Amino acid sequence: IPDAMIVIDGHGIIQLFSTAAERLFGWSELEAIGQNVNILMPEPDRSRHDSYISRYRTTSDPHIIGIGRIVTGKRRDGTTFPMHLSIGEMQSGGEPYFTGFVRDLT
Amino acid sequence: IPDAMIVIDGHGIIQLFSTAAERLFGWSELEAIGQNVNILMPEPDRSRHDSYISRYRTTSDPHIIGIGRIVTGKRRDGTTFPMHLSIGEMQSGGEPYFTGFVRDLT
Amino acid sequence: TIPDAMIVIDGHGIIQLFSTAAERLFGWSELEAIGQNVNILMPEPDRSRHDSYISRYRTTSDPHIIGIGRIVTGKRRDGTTFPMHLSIGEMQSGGEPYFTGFVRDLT
Amino acid sequence: PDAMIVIDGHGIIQLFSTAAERLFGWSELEAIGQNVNILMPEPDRSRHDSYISRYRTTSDPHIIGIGRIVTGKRRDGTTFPMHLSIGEMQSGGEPYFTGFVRDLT
Ligand code: HEM
Ligand code: HEM
Ligand code: HEM
Ligand code: HEM
Ligand SMILES: [Cl-]
Ligand SMILES: [Cl-]
Ligand code: NA
Repeated sequence: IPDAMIVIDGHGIIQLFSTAAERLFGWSELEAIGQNVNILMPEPDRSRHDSYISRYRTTSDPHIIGIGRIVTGKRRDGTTFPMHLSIGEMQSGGEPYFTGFVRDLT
Repeated sequence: IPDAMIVIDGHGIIQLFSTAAERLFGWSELEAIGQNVNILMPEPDRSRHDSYISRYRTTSDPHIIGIGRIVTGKRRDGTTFPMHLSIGEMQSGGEPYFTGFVRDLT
Repeated sequence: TIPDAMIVIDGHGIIQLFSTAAERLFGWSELEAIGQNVNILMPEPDRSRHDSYISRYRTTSDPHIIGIGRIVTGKRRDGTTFPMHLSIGEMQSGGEPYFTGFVRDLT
Repeated sequence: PDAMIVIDGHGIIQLFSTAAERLFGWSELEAIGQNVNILMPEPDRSRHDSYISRYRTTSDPHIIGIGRIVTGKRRDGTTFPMHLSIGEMQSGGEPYFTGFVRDLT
């Protein structure tokens, strides 16, 4: 049943990668944790994603947080697929984390 | 940064339940989803938790969101344990969800 | 009456207890506040001097705020400040002094 | 984390810490507004009001600043040994008493 869930820290590093995220993206949770979230997308988003997070931390002007967007994901096997993305922010131990929920559109 | 994560909707219904949550509380994600998150807690919190959610949706005045709190959790086998909670708020598909990080303090 | 935001420190300003209402007011959970100096809860230069306030009190026994209370400026985890009324008590446990603080948010 | 209770100076519970709830079995909301004498067996239970009143008149302490091992009572009625430390503080010209409870079990 459930959609894929990914948590990142304030610098884009994967901290949690749900069971449905493993099935969808192909990475095991252990492989995904400690990698930049930018591994889960094609170019050009892959190269720009660090700047997207940094721009948000500086300005607190959201573009997908609380808004959602249809984007293209990339699996461990290199294939791409359309997906809808919802993102949230929270604080834990005084530091920011971002929660993403991924609906596989295919 | 704890590995146990739970996501609820705006009525306290479990939407996602991470593998570490499963081990800690003793409920599988498949069983957990669709149940109120209050199954994971002892009284008196159990019977009041819906009112805490509704109160927050009314006031927007967090008691735990962005602050954190040590509370008592209850496992499926009825045993209780100290845990720290970090809760965040997010929106997906136009509705609120709450993201909870659970740190077992046993 | 008395406030529900209560803080207990030892004789060196280290937080020992941090009540639920104090967590909400200051934005720190007890897990992180306990073991830190109470001076984390105040702006400068009070923060840098608060240890001296306590230690000089323990040597002189001349109270300023104890038993009287005072409106002071507090500071939250997120760095925002706010006026607050502070009531302080002193007690002994196991031959060591502790101080009990009750905080009223005046925002 | 240790059990703390604050009374007014008729013995009514004002604050009841999380460790206090775990120890005595009363929720904070239940405890607040009850006389602290609920937390002890007889004969102390029936006499505790007089002890506070006697302190307020005489200012002669017996446990304040001194401490004592006494017997406490849980909500479920069971008794247990505990060490108590008590302090006084004022606000509004009215005393409040702060109690720290060590469960000796
Ligand atoms: C895997 C496919 C993903 C793609 C293609 C993607 C793409 C993008 C894009 C295009 C933006 C900038 C939006 C704009 O400027 O219009 C952005 C921002 C951001 N993304 Fe992602 N992202 C993906 C996954 C994630 C995940 C899983 C998370 C968190 C777990 C995340 C966190 C963020 C954050 C925190 C921002 C800054 C906040 C904002 O601008 O609203 N991203 N992303
Ligand atoms: C399982 C053990 C849990 C316990 C004992 C518990 C207890 C509480 C308490 C006591 C409050 C109110 C604070 C107060 O009135 O002083 C509260 C509020 C709330 N809880 Fe929980 N909770 C638990 C788990 C969760 C989880 C896992 C989530 C979300 C995934 C959650 C979501 C919320 C929300 C949204 C509020 C209101 C927001 C706020 O006041 O900051 N709870 N909870
Ligand atoms: C967080 C905001 C606080 C501020 C801005 C603050 C400020 C001060 C100041 C300015 C003094 C010296 C008073 C003077 O000499 O005129 C003082 C003394 C003192 N404070 Fe604090 N304080 C704070 C919190 C606390 C808390 C929560 C406690 C105890 C739980 C505490 C315990 C003491 C003690 C024991 C003294 C010396 C006793 C006395 O002067 O009567 N303080 N504080
Ligand atoms: C729950 C178990 C408790 C027991 C068995 C107990 C027992 C006693 C006894 C025997 C005395 C008289 C001392 C004497 O005459 O030698 C006394 C006095 C007193 N108690 Fe308690 N007490 C308990 C809890 C508390 C708590 C939790 C507080 C405050 C938060 C408190 C506040 C006082 C005060 C203010 C006095 C008078 C002050 C003094 O004589 O030092 N008591 N108590
Ligand atoms: Cl003592
Ligand atoms: Cl002792
Ligand atoms: Na009550």
